[PDB]
Amino acid sequence: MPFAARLNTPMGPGRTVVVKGEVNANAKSFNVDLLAGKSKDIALHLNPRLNIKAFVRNSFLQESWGEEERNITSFPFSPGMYFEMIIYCDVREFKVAVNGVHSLEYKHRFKELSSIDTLEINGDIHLLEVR
Repeated sequence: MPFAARLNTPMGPGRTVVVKGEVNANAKSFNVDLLAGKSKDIALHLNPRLNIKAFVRNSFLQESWGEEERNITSFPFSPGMYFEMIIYCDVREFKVAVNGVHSLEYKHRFKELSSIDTLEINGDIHLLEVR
């Protein structure tokens, strides 16, 4: 990696993106982005930060970053360990779970969900599976 691939089916109410992998032993950060490849908009930007232990997420829309959402109930990533991330897309929001526990919801900023057709993953991670 960096991993950058086409979603074989674009996002919509009820669509899923599953990330399985291993956060590096000496990791500091990694990113999984849900892109609208046509305008280069990042509708969903999940950025777990191992060093400060914060799950950051934002949207990069019209060449400009929005307001940041950090609110978590627990930090589900730990260096040297395997994680599974399920990203579920609902009508009004994304729902993200990590390792069988609910992590966060994220209201849709990029409203035209069918235009989200790209997945990008980079950072201090070892990618096992994208589904």
